[PDB]
Amino acid sequence: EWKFKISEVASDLEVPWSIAPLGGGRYLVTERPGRLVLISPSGKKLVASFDVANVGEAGLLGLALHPEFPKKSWVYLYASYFAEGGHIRNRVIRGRLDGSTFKLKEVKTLIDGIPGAYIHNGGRIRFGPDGMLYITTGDAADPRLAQDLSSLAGKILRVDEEGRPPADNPFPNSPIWSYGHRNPQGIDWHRASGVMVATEHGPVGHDEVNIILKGGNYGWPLATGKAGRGEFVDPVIDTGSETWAPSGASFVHGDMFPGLRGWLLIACLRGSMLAAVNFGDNMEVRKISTFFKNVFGRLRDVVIDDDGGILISTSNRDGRGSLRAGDDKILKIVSEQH
Ligand SMILES: O=C(O)c1cc(C(=O)O)c2c(n1)C(=O)C(=O)c1cc(C(=O)O)[nH]c1-2
Ligand SMILES: OC[C@H]1O[C@H](O[C@H]2O[C@H](CO)[C@@H](O)[C@H](O)[C@H]2O)[C@H](O)[C@@H](O)[C@@H]1O
Ligand SMILES: OC[C@H]1O[C@H](O[C@H]2O[C@H](CO)[C@@H](O)[C@H](O)[C@H]2O)[C@H](O)[C@@H](O)[C@@H]1O
Ligand SMILES: [Ca+2]
Repeated sequence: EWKFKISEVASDLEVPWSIAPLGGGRYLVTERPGRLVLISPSGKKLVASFDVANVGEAGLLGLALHPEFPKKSWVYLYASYFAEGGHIRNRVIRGRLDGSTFKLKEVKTLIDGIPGAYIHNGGRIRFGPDGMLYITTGDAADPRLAQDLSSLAGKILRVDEEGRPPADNPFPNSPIWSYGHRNPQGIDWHRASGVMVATEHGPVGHDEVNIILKGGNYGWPLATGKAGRGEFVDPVIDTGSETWAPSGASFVHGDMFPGLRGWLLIACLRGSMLAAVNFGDNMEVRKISTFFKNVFGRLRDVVIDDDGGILISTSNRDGRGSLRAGDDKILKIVSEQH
């Protein structure tokens, strides 16, 4: 049996989309309606507000700190907005966070006009081992765009700290890294092998975990789940007729849980659970375990804290689920002797 203690790190957030650990029990969090909050042991502080398209699954979403933070004080956000004609689109922005009087300054757009909708806006952003910013996007309710290399929809993007496609991107002067995605909301890198992983929502069933290769085509909408065809990279997990609704995902690392080292943690929305996936040598699926089924309701993000503790966000305030007192929250999971 797995043994642990869970505390509430913060509460009554509105759809806390993304958590970025600062160390010393401080955290930056986005709330989907358009705000970036600092969480401290002390209390809750509003860093920045944003006028976002706060409708359906759109709003203020991913959050990433520059790999050199706080020395290079750059903070990246992924945000929905109403474009010309009232259509929902998505952008990636960046500001300098003042390490004192925590305030955000010189916010500029890096990437504009990503397609968007009430559904399928992607949204997860994270720096990988190569120092590049990766960005997930959904098919914006328009599945064919996922196969279209002239479109930013249904992709995983990879750009530098400035939003530029690196010369070694797979496609000519293009931010695209991989394609054929429906609605990916989770990415991480295995801390030893550097293998990249991503989650995805499937059409009802067929939620996925994928190993992300440079220039890979993940099949949507020509294929869903394990299709067994040469032209599409298949998922390593395919939930079949079951629905997880996975978003955020992180590989476990650090001192806290040595026996979970290199397992993949996945927050599930409708699944209302934390999935844990054990990868063998050469990234074969050894085991999948399932935690907290229906105790907290909908879960959205999962990240490892500076000490190796597991941070989770709840998402019952999107009202696709029912509320617990003081939802939504950030929960921290530590080992028993802590
Ligand atoms: O089949 C389902 O029941 C189901 C549930 C959910 C959910 O729990 O919100 C999503 C999806 N599907 C889905 O396809 C999807 O792209 C999605 C995005 C989100 C989100 O909250 O950002 N939820 C869901
Ligand atoms: O994204 C690729 C292309 O998609 C559209 O074309 C497809 O859909 C049409 C129906 O709306 C058909 O007429 C067409 O034959 C399909 O290939 C779009 O019209 C194209 O411009 C895109 O390149
Ligand atoms: O045979 C159907 C599968 O084809 C591809 O997988 C093969 O090709 C890859 C590189 O060409 C190999 O790495 C892989 O191990 C082979 O199985 C495709 O990527 C799979 O999704 C298909 O199911
Ligand atoms: Ca797929």
